[PDB]
Amino acid sequence: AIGIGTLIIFIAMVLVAAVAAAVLINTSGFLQQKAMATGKESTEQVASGLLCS
Amino acid sequence: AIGIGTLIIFIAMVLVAAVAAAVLINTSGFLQQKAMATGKESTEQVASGLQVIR
Repeated sequence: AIGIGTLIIFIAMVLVAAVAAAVLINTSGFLQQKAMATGKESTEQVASGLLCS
Repeated sequence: AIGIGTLIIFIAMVLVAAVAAAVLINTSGFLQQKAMATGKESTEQVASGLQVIR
């Protein structure tokens, strides 16, 4: 009797961990974009300019 | 299930990192004005004066 249930709830544990992992993976992706963008943009700003002759 | 907590603590971690970032942005603002003014003022001081002709 006991065995049956153990299997079923095991399935849920798997799926719930999977769903949580998805958040972390995705979010890391979402941040990767903006992280890079900010650095490149900021550098180009500080480095560039014009000078009156 | 372990996943549940992992989610919840992430929410916290983000929020704390936000607050930490904020103080630097704010402080940089405060310092900006104070610095700029100090330079301007000091410059005008050295540059200016009067001379007795006769």
